[PDB]
Amino acid sequence: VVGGLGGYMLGSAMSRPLIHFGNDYEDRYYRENMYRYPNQVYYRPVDQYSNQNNFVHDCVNITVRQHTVTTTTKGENFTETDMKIMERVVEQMCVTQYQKESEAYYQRRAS
Repeated sequence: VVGGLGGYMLGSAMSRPLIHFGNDYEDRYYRENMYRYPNQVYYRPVDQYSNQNNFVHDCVNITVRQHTVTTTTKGENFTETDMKIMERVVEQMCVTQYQKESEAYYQRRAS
């Protein structure tokens, strides 16, 4: 069911990053469910031009599409809290591999 995301790179394991969900509702809501998180994340390979403030849609959107479109077919439309927490949490995991694997290319590399 690919052809247009078909080429997105993905991380090798990274899950349940656990944010400061300093809420009642938008905290417990995810906390009771939090086991079902995706194994990994998608990203485009890092090659110059470090951005997050705009290169968040072009790395989180895709990674959230690949989780919501698999649920929407099941008779769901990801209500705004489920979606908020998704783009919010898929942000800090999809940034973490940007902000931890780039310096690795410069100084580590091949792991």
